[PDB]
Amino acid sequence: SPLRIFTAGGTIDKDFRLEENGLVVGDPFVAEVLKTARLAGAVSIVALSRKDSLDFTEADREAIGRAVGQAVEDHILLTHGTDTMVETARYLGGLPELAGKTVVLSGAMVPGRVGGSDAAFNIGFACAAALMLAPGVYIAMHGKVFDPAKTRKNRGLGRFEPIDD
Amino acid sequence: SPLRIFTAGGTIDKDFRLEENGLVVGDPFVAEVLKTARLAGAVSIVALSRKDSLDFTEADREAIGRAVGQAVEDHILLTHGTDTMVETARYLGGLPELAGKTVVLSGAMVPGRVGGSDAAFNIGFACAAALMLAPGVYIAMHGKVFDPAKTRKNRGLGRFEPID
Amino acid sequence: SPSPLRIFTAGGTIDKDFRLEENGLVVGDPFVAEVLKTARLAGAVSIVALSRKDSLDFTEADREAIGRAVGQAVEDHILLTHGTDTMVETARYLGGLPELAGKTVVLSGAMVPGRVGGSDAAFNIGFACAAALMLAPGVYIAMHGKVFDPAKTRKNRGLGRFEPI
Amino acid sequence: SPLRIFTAGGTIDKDFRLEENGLVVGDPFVAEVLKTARLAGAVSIVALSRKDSLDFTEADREAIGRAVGQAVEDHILLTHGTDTMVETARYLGGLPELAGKTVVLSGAMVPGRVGGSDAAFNIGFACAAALMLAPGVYIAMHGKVFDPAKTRKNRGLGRFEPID
Ligand SMILES: [Cl-]
Ligand SMILES: [Cl-]
Ligand SMILES: [Cl-]
Ligand SMILES: [Cl-]
Ligand SMILES: [Cl-]
Ligand SMILES: [Cl-]
Repeated sequence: SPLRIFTAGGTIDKDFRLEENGLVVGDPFVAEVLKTARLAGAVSIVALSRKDSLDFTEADREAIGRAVGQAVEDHILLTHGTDTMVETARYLGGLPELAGKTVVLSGAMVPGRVGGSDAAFNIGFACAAALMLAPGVYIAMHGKVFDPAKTRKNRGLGRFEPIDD
Repeated sequence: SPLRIFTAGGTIDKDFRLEENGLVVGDPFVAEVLKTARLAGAVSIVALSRKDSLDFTEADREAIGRAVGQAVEDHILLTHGTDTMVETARYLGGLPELAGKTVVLSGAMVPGRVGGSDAAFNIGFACAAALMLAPGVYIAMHGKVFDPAKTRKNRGLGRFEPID
Repeated sequence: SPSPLRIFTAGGTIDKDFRLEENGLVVGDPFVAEVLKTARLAGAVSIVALSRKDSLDFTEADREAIGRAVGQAVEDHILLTHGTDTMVETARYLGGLPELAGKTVVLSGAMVPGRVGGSDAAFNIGFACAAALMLAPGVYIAMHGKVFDPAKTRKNRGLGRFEPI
Repeated sequence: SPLRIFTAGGTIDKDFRLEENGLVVGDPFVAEVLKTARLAGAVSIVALSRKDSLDFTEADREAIGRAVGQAVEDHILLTHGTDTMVETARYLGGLPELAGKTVVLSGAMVPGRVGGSDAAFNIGFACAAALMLAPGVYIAMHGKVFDPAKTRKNRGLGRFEPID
C-alpha cells in the first residue's frame, strides 16, 4: 500500500498490567484496529517508542523525524499521545526530508483497550486523511484536520482547539 | 465543509432481538461510533430505510437517489449493506442531481454490535473520504477507495475487488 | 487440583456467532470457553461439546443423547449450556433419569449471544458454575441470578425470562 | 434469599479519566454487570468507599464492618480491591454482628471497563456463592472459594493462593 504507519505509544496504546494494578504503554492498538479492518495484505507497522507523555524525550522526537524521513512512502500515519502531539507535529513540519510527504498525527483521548474509546474511528479517519491530503503535517482528531501551527491541546476539555488569537 | 450522513440499514446496523432470538436491522450504528468520536462539528444522520439485502427493493434504491439529490451538502456518507452496495453506487453515479457532490458508500461485513467488527474503522475512513475526495460516487471499504463501475463484491471472500 | 465441575455444551443463543458468507448468526463455538479463558481459573475444568443446535433445530434424539452423556460423566457437578426456549423440557427430562441421582446438574445459557454487545452470558456462566459446585443433588436452571426448579418453571418468550408457573 | 451488595472500590471499578490521562476508581462496575443480567428488580447496591489498594485505610475497613453489620440481609457480597481483600475478610471474620451472615468478597484482577476482564464472571460466581454458602466470610475468585485465614494474594502472579 502507499501508506506507512508509525507508532510512538501514548494514551491510545495503554493496557492494564494486572501484576502492577495499573496501565502501561502496550502493544500498538492500531494493529488491533487494522486486524479487523479486512485489509488486502498483512498488517504492517513500525513501532518507534513506547513512552507516555511524562517520559517522552526530545531524543524520542528526533528519532521520529529520522524514521519518517527515511520511509519511501509519501503517505504517513503516526499514532502518538495527545499531550505533546502538537510539539511533535510542529517539529516534523520544519524537516526538509518531509517536504513531499503527507504526515498525519493521530491517537486517542481514551485507550483503545478501555470501553468507549475514540481510537478505532480516529485510526480510520487518520488513515484516509494520510492518503488524501496534500503534502504537509496535520493532526487528525475529532473528525477533522488541524494545522499544528494554529492548534493547542486543551487537557481539561480533552480536545484540540485553535491557539489564543 | 459539512458532512451529512444517510443510513440505509444493512449488516453494519444489525442488532439482536430477544423475541426473534435473532438479528434484525436495528438503529444506525454510525450514531454510536460518532457518539464516542468527540466530534468538533455537528453531523445530521438521516435514516432513509432499515432493510437488509434480502428485502431492500429497487423502490428503496430510487428513494436514496431522491434524498441524496435533495441534500444541500456536497459531502455525503451513505451506510449500506455490502451485498448490493455496488448496484446502489452505480445507480447514484448515473444521477445528474449528484453532480458536484462527493458521495461515499460504506458499511461493514460484521455488524457493529457483534465482537470483531470493521464498522468503527470503516466509518472513520469513509467520513474522511466523503470530506476529502473530489466529486463522484465511491465505495470506501478495506481502507481503500473503489470506483463502483470497476468493482464487485466477492460473497465468499467477504471482500470488494476490481473486476479482473 | 482439578475442578469437581464438568461443562457440557449443547449450543443455543449463548453460542451464536456471525458468519460473513451467510450475513447472519449461526450456532458457533461454545462461548463458555471464551468466558473461562479470561476468568483466571484455579482448577482444571473439561468443556465437552455434545451438540451445536439452536432451539428451532433441536430434536428429542438430541435430548436423549444429552441425558446419556450426563449420566456417563464421573463428575457429580455438571453445567450444561443450552438454548433457553427448550431448557425447561431438557431439565425436566434430565430430572427423570436414574443415572443422574447423585449429581448436581445446572442448565444455563443467555438471552443475548456472548458475542453480541450487552450479553448476560459471562454473569450467567459465573453464577451457574458456582451453582453447579454448591447446590444439593438435583437438576436446576440458573438464570436471572436465581435458581429455578424446572418442574415449577417456564420460559415467558415475550418477557425473555424464566418465571414460576 | 435477598442479597445485599456493597462496593468498596478497587481494581474492578477503575475507569479512564481522559482529563488526567489515567485511571481513577469510578462508578461501581457491579452496577454495569447487573444491568445486563436481566434481574427481576432494579439494580440496588451500597457504594461505601472508592479507594484503591494504595489509599485504603484501617478506618475505611472498620466503616465496611459497621455497614455490613447494619444490613438486615444474611447474604452479603462486597466488591473490593484484591491486594487488601484478605485483611478485610479476616477483620470481618472477627465481628460478632456478622455471625449468622454469609459474606463473600470478590473483585477483579483487571478493571471491568478494560477488555479481557474477569469481572463479570467473578460477580456471577460470587453472587451465587453469597446465596449458597453456609454463614462465614469467604473470598470468591478464580472460580473457587477461599478461606481467608489460609489465603494470601500473590501480586506477581495475580492470584489468591494457600499460605501453605
Ligand atoms: Cl500519553
Ligand atoms: Cl444487509
Ligand atoms: Cl436457541
Ligand atoms: Cl441471524
Ligand atoms: Cl485496588
Ligand atoms: Cl493510570
